[PDB]
Amino acid sequence: SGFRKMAFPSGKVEGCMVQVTCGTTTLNGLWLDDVVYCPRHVICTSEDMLNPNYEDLLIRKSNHNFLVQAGNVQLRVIGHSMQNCVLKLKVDTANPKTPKYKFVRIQPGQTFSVLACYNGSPSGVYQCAMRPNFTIKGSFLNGSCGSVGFNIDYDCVSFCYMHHMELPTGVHAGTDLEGNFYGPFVDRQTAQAAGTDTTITVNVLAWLYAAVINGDRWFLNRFTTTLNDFNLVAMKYNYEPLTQDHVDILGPLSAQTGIAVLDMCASLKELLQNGMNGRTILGSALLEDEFTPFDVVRQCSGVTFQ
Amino acid sequence: SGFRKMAFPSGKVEGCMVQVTCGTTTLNGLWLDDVVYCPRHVICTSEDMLNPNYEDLLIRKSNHNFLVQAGNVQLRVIGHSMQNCVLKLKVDTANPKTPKYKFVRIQPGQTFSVLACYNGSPSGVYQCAMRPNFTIKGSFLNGSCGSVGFNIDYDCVSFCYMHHMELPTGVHAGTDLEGNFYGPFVDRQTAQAAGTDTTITVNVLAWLYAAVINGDRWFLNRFTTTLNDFNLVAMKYNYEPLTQDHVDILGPLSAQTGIAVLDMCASLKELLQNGMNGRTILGSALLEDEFTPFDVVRQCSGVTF
Ligand SMILES: CC(C)(C)c1ccc(N(C(=O)c2c[nH]cn2)[C@@H](C(=O)NC2CCCCC2)c2cccnc2)cc1
Ligand SMILES: CC(C)(C)c1ccc(N(C(=O)c2c[nH]cn2)[C@@H](C(=O)NC2CCCCC2)c2cccnc2)cc1
Ligand SMILES: [Cl-]
Ligand SMILES: [Cl-]
Ligand code: NA
Ligand code: NA
Repeated sequence: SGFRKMAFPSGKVEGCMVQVTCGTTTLNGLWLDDVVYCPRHVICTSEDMLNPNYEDLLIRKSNHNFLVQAGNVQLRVIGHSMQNCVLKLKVDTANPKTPKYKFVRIQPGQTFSVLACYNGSPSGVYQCAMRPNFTIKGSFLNGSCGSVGFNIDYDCVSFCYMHHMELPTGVHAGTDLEGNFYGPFVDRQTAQAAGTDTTITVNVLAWLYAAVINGDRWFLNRFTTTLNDFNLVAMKYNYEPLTQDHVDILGPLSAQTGIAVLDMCASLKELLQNGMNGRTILGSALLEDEFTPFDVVRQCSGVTFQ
Repeated sequence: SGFRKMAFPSGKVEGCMVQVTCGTTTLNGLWLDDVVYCPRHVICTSEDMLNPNYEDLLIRKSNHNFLVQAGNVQLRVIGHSMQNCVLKLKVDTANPKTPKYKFVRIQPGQTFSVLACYNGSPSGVYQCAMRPNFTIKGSFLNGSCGSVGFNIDYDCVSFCYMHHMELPTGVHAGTDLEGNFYGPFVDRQTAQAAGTDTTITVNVLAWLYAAVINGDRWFLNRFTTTLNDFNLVAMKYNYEPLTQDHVDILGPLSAQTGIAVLDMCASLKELLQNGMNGRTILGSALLEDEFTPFDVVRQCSGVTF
């Protein structure tokens, strides 16, 4: 029973966090095998954050201009290369704590755990979603760059996010571990801003299913809806379109609870129309959209509380 | 910037989780040096569950009745004893991953991180608070028993909770690591219920300070109050009393923001008496009470371990 924002256990990632210093700048790096991955903006100068040319900045660096510290041990940089917006520092020692891992680029709506770090040391762990506008609503202070996001389904760490910068509304932008930004953002000081965000409809539906699994049905109704009429209504509340792929993804939760996906859509339509009238759903007074269908099946019982 | 429900990094605790099996029952244990700690109810059968005599059940057990697994390695049990509601299994190997640690008993209102585990394998981490009614609003399925709650200070893990059981409303009851229950609960199948709960006032105030630090200010106002008048309001709305010690624990946030505690208390008084008027605070339509003042300072200052 119960339902929490639940992160993956962070130990496998903790053993990979290092500190990277270049000049007066320090941030975090990810040490896997004999490579340390970090944001290439570690080599941006303080005097020109507006139009750095990273090829020209990097060719001027020697290996010893990069200080990498793993706990109390200095790691010797023996080569470097840039891939998109990530710097890859080759070090002379492989991380003996490297977990089984892969790099994955995720789609908006997907969730992951974030291990927030400063100076190479972990501060805390929390759950995030890739928003439809390709930002994440993180909790990150100065020097958090190079903190990573990940999932650990079946003992393999899937790294999906590396933190690079903060945007003017206080949300966050970054890259996959190949250095390609999520969204249109760039790793320099610009006027760039997050676009209008929307609600991740398929996740709200997943969380309503979680509420039913955990024994709450008050928000259901006697109605159904077509998929197109649902999207016409939901989009008026700045909800993302629900696709047939999303409907398919919700199939297992629908089967477990006996509530057809389009009947749950009718419930959501009515909740958007009416509000909660002083009630809560899984402890919340708003509709939660940062649990995926996969997340709900991971956390909830396989037996509905009828 | 940003503000999230944040847990401590769990790696130091992951290295301590093992599986403990007694008869047909499996649950989790905590392996520190050469002792595994787990709920004593592991030795209960379903028949015993209604009226277990744990003294007699334990004497009937021997070391071989306990199967302890750390990953794939069996740990040989060489002794067994009970401390209150916790079973201690002496094993022949000291856990080489044992962190610096303490056993600490926490107070209602204090928060901690939970490493939820099944079959000795860590599954997830989340943050929660000890409620005033000594339950926790966890997320736990069958077999979660023996999962632990903790805080970290520098390099030292302070273990404060071991999970034992689920109450009928779906909240959770357990012990400190010396096996003393939090709250008026017993480890057997009987009529037991969570008492009426209250809201943790000092934590709501800490969260309002966090909101101000993060630029949410609409609820600030020109008024101040006294502790006595506010505590009459608190009682009316089923909030915990605010003590002078709470005001002193909040002192920093008051200075940093320019809102005296009793200034902020006037904000909270008006929110209780009038609601939010369709607005939110830090992305919530409810007043959040599971961040302590220390949680707010730590997250807004970036403390590491
Ligand atoms: C060089 C470049 C690309 C302009 C840059 C500069 C600073 C940082 N930020 C570092 O804190 C930081 C950088 N190096 C070590 N720390 C912070 C950041 O984004 N402020 C932005 C302020 C508006 C203009 C763009 C930069 C930061 C704060 C909180 C959370 N996340 C990051 C990130 C990128
Ligand atoms: C023996 C005793 C004390 C009565 C007991 C029995 C079962 C368990 N529960 C185990 O899942 C469990 C036990 N041993 C292995 N798993 C679960 C539990 O509390 N159901 C209670 C149902 C009402 C009567 C008391 C037990 C559980 C579920 C979800 C989260 N937390 C725990 C806990 C305690
Ligand atoms: Cl994805
Ligand atoms: Cl007894
Ligand atoms: Na010990
Ligand atoms: Na005021």
